[PDB]
Amino acid sequence: VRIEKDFLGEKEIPKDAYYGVQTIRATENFPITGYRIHPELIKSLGIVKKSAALANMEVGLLDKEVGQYIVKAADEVIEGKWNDQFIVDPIQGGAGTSINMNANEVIANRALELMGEEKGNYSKISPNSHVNMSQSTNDAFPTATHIAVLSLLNQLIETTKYMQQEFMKKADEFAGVIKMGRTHLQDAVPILLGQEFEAYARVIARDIERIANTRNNLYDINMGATAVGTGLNADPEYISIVTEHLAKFSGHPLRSAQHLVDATQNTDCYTEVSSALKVCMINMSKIANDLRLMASGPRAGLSEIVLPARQPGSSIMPGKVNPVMPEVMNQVAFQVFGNDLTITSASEAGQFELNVMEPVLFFNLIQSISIMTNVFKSFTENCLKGIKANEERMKEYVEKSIGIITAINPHVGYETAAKLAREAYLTGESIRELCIKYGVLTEEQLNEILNPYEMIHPGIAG
Amino acid sequence: VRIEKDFLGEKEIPKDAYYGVQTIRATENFPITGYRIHPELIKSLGIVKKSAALANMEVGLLDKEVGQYIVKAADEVIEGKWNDQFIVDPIQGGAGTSINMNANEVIANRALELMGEEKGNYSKISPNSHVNMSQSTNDAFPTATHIAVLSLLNQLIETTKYMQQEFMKKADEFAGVIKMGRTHLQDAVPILLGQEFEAYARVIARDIERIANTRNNLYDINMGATAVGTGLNADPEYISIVTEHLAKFSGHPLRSAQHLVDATQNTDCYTEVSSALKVCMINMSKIANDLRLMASGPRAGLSEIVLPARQPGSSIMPGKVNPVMPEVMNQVAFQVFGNDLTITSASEAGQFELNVMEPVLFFNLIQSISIMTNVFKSFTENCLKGIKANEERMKEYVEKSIGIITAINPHVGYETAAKLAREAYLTGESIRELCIKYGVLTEEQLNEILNPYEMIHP
Amino acid sequence: VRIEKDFLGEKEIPKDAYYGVQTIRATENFPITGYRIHPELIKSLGIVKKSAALANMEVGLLDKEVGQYIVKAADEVIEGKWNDQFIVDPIQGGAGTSINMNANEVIANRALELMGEEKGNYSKISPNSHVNMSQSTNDAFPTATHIAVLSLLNQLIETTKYMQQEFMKKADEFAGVIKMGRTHLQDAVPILLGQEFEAYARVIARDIERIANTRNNLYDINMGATAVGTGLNADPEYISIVTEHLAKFSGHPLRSAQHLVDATQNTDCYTEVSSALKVCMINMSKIANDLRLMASGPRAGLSEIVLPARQPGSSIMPGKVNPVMPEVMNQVAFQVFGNDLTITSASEAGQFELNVMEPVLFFNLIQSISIMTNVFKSFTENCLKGIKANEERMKEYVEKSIGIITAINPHVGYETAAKLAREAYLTGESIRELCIKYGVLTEEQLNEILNPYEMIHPG
Amino acid sequence: VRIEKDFLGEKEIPKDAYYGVQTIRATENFPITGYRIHPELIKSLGIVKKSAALANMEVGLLDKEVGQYIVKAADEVIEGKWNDQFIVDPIQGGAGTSINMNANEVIANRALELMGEEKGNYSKISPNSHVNMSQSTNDAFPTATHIAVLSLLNQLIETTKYMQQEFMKKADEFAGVIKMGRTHLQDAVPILLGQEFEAYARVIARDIERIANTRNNLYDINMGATAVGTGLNADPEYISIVTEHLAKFSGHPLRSAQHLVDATQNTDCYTEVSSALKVCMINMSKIANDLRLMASGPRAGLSEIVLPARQPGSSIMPGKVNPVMPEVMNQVAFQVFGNDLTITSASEAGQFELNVMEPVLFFNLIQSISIMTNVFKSFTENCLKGIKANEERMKEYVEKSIGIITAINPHVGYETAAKLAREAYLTGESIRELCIKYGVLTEEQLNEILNPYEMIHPGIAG
Ligand SMILES: N[C@@H](CC(=O)O)C(=O)O
Ligand SMILES: [Ca+2]
Ligand SMILES: [Ca+2]
Repeated sequence: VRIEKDFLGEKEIPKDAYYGVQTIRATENFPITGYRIHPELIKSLGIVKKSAALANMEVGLLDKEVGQYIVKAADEVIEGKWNDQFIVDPIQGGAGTSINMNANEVIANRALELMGEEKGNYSKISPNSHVNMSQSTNDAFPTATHIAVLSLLNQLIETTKYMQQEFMKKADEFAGVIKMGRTHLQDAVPILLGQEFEAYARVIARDIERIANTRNNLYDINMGATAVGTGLNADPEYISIVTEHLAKFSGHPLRSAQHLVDATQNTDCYTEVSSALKVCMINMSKIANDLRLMASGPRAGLSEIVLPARQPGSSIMPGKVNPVMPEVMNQVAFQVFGNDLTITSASEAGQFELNVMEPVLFFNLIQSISIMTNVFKSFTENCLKGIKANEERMKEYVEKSIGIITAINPHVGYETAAKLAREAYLTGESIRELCIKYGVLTEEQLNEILNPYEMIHPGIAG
Repeated sequence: VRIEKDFLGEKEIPKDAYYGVQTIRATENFPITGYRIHPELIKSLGIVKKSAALANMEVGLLDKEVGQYIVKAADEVIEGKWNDQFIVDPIQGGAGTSINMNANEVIANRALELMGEEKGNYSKISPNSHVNMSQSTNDAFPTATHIAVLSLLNQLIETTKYMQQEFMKKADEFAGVIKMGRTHLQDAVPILLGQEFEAYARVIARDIERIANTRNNLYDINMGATAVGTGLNADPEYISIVTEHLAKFSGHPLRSAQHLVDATQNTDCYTEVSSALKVCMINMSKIANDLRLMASGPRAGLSEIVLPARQPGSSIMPGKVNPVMPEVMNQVAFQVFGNDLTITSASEAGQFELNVMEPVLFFNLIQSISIMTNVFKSFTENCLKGIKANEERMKEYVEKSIGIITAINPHVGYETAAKLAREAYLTGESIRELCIKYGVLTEEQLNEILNPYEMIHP
Repeated sequence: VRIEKDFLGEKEIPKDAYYGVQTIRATENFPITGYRIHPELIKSLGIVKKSAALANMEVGLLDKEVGQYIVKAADEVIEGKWNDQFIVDPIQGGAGTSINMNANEVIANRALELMGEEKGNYSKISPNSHVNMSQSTNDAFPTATHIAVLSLLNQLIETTKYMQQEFMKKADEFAGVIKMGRTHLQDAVPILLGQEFEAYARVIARDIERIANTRNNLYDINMGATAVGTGLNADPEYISIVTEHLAKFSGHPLRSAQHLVDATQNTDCYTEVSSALKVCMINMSKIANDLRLMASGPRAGLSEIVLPARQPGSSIMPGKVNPVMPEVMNQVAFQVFGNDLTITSASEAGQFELNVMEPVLFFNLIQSISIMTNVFKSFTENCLKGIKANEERMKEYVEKSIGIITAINPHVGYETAAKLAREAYLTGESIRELCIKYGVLTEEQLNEILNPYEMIHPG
Repeated sequence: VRIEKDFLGEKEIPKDAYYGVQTIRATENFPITGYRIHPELIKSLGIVKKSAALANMEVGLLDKEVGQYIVKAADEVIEGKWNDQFIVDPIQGGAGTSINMNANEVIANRALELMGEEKGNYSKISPNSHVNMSQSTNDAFPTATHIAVLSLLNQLIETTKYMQQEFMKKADEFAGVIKMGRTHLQDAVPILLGQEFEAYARVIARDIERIANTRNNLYDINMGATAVGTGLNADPEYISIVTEHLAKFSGHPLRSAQHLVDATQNTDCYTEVSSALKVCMINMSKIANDLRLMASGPRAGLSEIVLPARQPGSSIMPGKVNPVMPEVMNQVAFQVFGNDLTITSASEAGQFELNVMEPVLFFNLIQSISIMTNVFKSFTENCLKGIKANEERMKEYVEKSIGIITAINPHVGYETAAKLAREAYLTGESIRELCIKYGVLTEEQLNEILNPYEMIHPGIAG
């Protein structure tokens, strides 16, 4: 063990620990969810602390001898070698101070270990004085979050792109598959299954566009703002140097916000992302709702498509296969919706120079990106690639519908077309049967008029 | 045209009008929605103003000669005679102050007209000094709201009880109608259409209970609170008497809240009501969603039930009958959900002694109650009562299903039961026909195992 | 008092009414809010019908003698001459069918009267056969809504730009007004009032940017899609013409969507507009919360700014000036939040080829735009432009604060700073006086260090 | 390593693991959040499994040799020996089948071990045939949830009660502490600080009542419903016995639902709970907001109250004391708001005989209860108990206010009071001074009129 003194007393800390009293105190204050910060935030925090230490040495404010061990220690953090050391709740008071301090202590303590000194020897390397030099909670924390969110978003985009491409392949596969379109859930007129799947592919391409556009406002960073955005006693050179580093290491084209009070007190950039992610899930949920309807059956549903069986569906009926993959998509949607409200509430709660509610906001926005990425990947691997169409059954729906009379009409004139439809609806005979029965059209004439393609695309009938 | 002057200058009030300059300024400040306060709120404002006058006269604060006409004028407001004079926007700043003054001005000017004086002569009858005597915005305004919400709630309750009884009628009507149950939208085991409709009746019964129970907290009013809850300078007798009058004239069992500061600054009683409304609409929405699935077709859908046609259809497209009635239920549900968020955000916005965000809160609360009352009524009279079942289509689903097999499962044993299940998926044939030819159970045993009452009860 | 027979029986339509039984039926079916659709939507419906009449005539589908009057009648609808005649509820089932038919019936009957026949003679001019020719509910309705939203949106942008400029004018006005920054509602370091205001103007600048970019997806219309987006029996030339007519008479650069089925069944374009509106109101509500705090008092509060009085206050309680304008701002913000959830649930509700929940979504979308426009306008003219500062008050928050030691810190070393702050917090003595007390800095140097600009900019 | 089997194929499974093929499949299908279901749900599933086994033996449906061991294995789940073994994501497709099978497999495998048989040997103890006998996912899963929710709800109520009473103590401690009331954030008339705190106590007490009242509907369980609520094949003796065991081991007054179809397909009882949780956090958030304002300062805020410091401040900023405890309450409030929307959305998506969105729902409902319990406890312990009043500073606010003229008014007549009020406002002088300077009341007369109690309570002037 080891001891450290705080304004609240002393704490017995395990020797193997790299956190200190501040982190433990945050543990006592906020035992809220029992979760830890997402590893991408940890890696981002490492980047910030590596960038600050580096920039600080260059302008001679941090001693070159101790700064090198801070850098080396930050790199290990960036590698994810110290994730277990980050113990503070993502839902916490103090506006991210504990998260920042958690990084500061773990970085100072590894830096100390690497130069043969002892953990807790803060007179030599200080979590506050060296590791946190030139920076405030209110710049280090948000900056880390922009990096983390950006990195996570790029991922989402790649995975959403792959899913959208796979939606496009099914449209090609189903390009010629004819079915009944439905409106109000009531039979309408012929549609192609491939047109429904292209419709899914296009809304997603659009989702990809909106999500990507939200990265721009995240690129503006507030490093060098000090407490309130005024940059009081900040060195303009530290600023331009630390941003240049942060951009390189993170691999994002970060820019230093033009007005740092603006970048320090406003949280619109975050609500922008959530909104785009919400719109996306809305569309995904709807698509998932269609897939579950098309897979309904096997006998008292619609049975248009077959989903790859992904686990036994019933614990007392060995047979039936539920659409579990689309089901989990729906549940992620409802999650993202709920997260969006929490983010909306947190953003509006900002006061004067700081929004103290960012911890809960950042936990929800990170959660949404991650869980969307996750279901997206899983759903495309385990469902979307293997979806198969029941072409024969969907064809039978077409031959038996009243809707085909819409393609037949212009060839037969309005009066008789309506009498054929009325007769077919009431007797349960197909329109074809009646057209041939009353000698109104031939078997050959109807075969050309009921062409799957001409029925589902514009064009003058004659 | 007449002249009233203001700390912002002169405004001309049309001679036909009973509002004064204060109300006009409200208009210019808050031209937000173009809507006007609910007629039930107007009545309630009247009740509040009449109860107040009567108390102030009894306790000798209001001159008996002027108060007599104030009461008379307030009574006309209660009676709906002056609805068009209430012109301020339900979405407004000033924490309802404009609403209060709108009632005050109208009642002042009508009282003056009644005693042969000139409208606008606030020397003789003042909107603040008389009509608002012993009152604050912060008691009169929430008190009328409590009264109005309560009255609207009781009307919702009666409408919902009626609707619930019409569901339970349909449950009895479909008591013996067998159909295939669906979980995950995947065929399960048989169920009775009447059983689903009982499920509906029962969930609604629970909604009625939840809704009615939210009334109790509204019965506590803050009349007499003055600005914050302290009641500075108020007569304890004025408080005692005005509460009595408020209950008598409103027909609600109102109670003077036990801690006036609590009643003046907290707004939990409205969120409690909105929550119960929201829960009800969730259930309603789910039910409407089902209704629309059951009516889907007539060839490429489930076609289990028929809903009365409420659209003119198409003469080219017979059989297409859109479920417009459940559709409107869904959209009301979606509004209520939204209304509830607005109510929540407005409630959390309270600060110290007053929650000034009440004007938007109340407008949304009132909207919710009102719009559910209206769909509940229209849905009931134009859809629910007339729903018919397609018995053959449904019976046909049972006979041609695999699910039928868990019902004749320990009559043949598990031996040739998986032979009867792994072949019934293969051949695409019914299980009734695979029992009369194999010989494991003959016609007479299949006759009662597949009874519309046998396989749907433990 | 005319008579019209419905598949449900005879209804008596008033002498001077231009609607018909179909509209009346919607009235019976859906007496939900007692509201009417927005006039811009009425105007946009008229544009849809006028464009359709012109295309149908050119393409040879509509008789030109009859069509000539349909156009005339539609123009009157556009000029807003028949807003009274649009009586259906914006919360309605049937996926906008009755809104469409309300337009169809009004235009038919007014066309009839223009050509001197009796209203209701739908053998001559049919709401269905003529006024709704080559159209479905499922393309005419959305296209009207797209045009209506876009017009309203352009007003909102114009209004928001104005408000944003007035914020920027206030930032320049206050550019030299020193005050104490607060984080966690706790005294922090000094900040200019002008800087806070610049932060309001820039967030609104971004809101405008966001809101404006949402117009693009709305430009893609589905006119010609017919029932499901297949365009079954549709003449491509009709589709092509009607689109170009819609762009011209609406003022928007409308384009025929690339995939009509997609355009017919997806609703992402509306939630996109909603989301951007919601984000704007979050920022506006936050700003109004600050204004209300800044104006608190006048004795037991922050009392940093004076808002123009807008509510009459009592002679007996002067000083009490309630910030009603930011208050209304806050409530429109709350309104928009809930509208946005309604919009989300409506959109998620879509099934297969059509989302039937659009009326409640469109009602909500239009409300949001409409109430934002009106509250921005009133707030700008009745609060923002007339804001004043209490310079002296804020100036002495700074002088009397501990926070100011941050500006002094690197000039006197960290250790002396902490000794000075400690005495400051103990005795109440100003940090300025303490430095002179101990001769650690001269009056000269305090004037250079505690300079308003010097404390609030990098260095 | 080991090899297992189900209706879809084979999987490899670690030898030390107690879960099986069906669980491991779910981990592949739903790698969504990386969270695990709540301890209390694991406990409750054990109660379901133990009760059903006991009921199956007494009916002569389950072999007593094998059944004896299932019970013993189930008790160890109840004691929490095997939590590490429940690995399925709380956000999952299949409507809880995975959570149900996770328990079924863990219990079967441990039951085998106990009787000296091999793990995975389902020929001897089947997770489907033995452990899940007579029950479905669609009763076992929601029944374990009702029980779990009830036990967490009882704990919350208890903690909330404790909090409320601490607020009541504060109200008493501050009963005579005079301050200025504010409406619109503008100065109004005097109020007692304790009158405010009492108003906080009373809204919480109503919250307790609401939350507690949501329990009634959760007492009705659907055990014996099989797949759809029809109790197909299920034996009336079993239902009666199992219902009786569930109540005894759960400690709750559980009842068999009157209409099992209703209880199987309806979800109102969960949204009812969520709603009560939301209303509460609305109130809690407001109180927190008032607290953070009251704590504002120390020189440019309101400085009405002092919160126990829970955060080390720098020696450069003494007196800056961030209200970290109320801040976390606010963020928990926003979390709960979001969770309620997720819950509304999931409950709405029910279809026919089952709502398959229960997993995301249940996860958010358990999250809301738990995180409220946790902040409530921490907040009272690390903030509420230690709040002190700035009596002096608040008295000064009262004396320098304009609103005291409302008390003085009746003793003076309207017009003299008005004049004094206006002159006090414009000159910045105290109403008290102007009263003497002009001789409208004496020093002693004013001390009578400005009595802290008589100003903040109803009563005629004289
Ligand atoms: N959730 C399954 C039942 C089960 O797994 O026991 C179904 O309803 O299909
Ligand atoms: Ca029938
Ligand atoms: Ca000035």
